[PDB]
Amino acid sequence: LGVQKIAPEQIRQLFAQTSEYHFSIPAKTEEKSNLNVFFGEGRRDKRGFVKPRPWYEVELIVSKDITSQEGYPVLKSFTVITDDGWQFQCKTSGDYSKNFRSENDLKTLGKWIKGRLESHGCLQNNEKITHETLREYGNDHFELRSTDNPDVWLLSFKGK
DNA sequence: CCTAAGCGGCAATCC
DNA sequence: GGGATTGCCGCTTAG
Repeated sequence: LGVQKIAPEQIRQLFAQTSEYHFSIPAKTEEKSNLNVFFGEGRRDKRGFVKPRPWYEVELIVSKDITSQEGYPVLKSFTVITDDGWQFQCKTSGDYSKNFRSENDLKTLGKWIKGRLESHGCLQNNEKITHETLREYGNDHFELRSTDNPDVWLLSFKGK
């Protein structure tokens, strides 16, 4: 839905700048959370009827060691511009403001992260993201960088 | 009245 | 019983 494509030249100009704030967010291989929300309990109502997590539903659970650092966007909404040229809204939420998610749709961040893993042939549908998934991809961290716009961050996840 | 999931927080764990 | 951290689950609210 609310996704925008940014031209490779506007991306070059944007990513050329230096960042006041920057964080290296681990791509965790936890099995019922983070990248692998798909393999956790679904959403169950009071009558016990459950609803499977979508494949692209993800979160980046960010440790306090990082969210407590100077400049981190705690409980803010903000624009994210990816290194491969996509723009969408993300939101930090939950206790310690640990949950890094795309806003209004959890799948958007998932389509970005997983769709990237899929394209490079490191991940196929309904598969767990493991150390070897990330090792084959060539990256196990997300770069969250600031721009001179307080509400726009750069998000990177380059592979091999 | 609903249903569905965005996102807030529960709870398992380790001190 | 308490706090501190964060996987993980499902409450609550907007549609």
